[PDB]
Amino acid sequence: EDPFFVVKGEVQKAVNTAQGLFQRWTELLQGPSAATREEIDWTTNELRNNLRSIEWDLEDLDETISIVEANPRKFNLDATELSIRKAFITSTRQIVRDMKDQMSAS
Repeated sequence: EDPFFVVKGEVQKAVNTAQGLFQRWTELLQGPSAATREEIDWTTNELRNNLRSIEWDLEDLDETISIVEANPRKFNLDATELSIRKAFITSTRQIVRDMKDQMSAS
């Protein structure tokens, strides 16, 4: 019943959908022979919505950990577990970054 895992679940699902939108976005980069202007607009829009949503959730998770980080045991949470949680944020942010970087590079 730890809120962390609920948000983590939501973030992972969002990431999964972003993977699909990214793949499609990539295909649309082929030009007018494989994409209409509306397809690129909506596809870009939804992809961006998902990435933004992911970053805000991660932001929330970071801020939460920042609080407990000082006194782990007080909340019945081990420092190792906190390390692992921070790692999920890092790994997720990397996936997001790579997608945003390529979109910016295109």
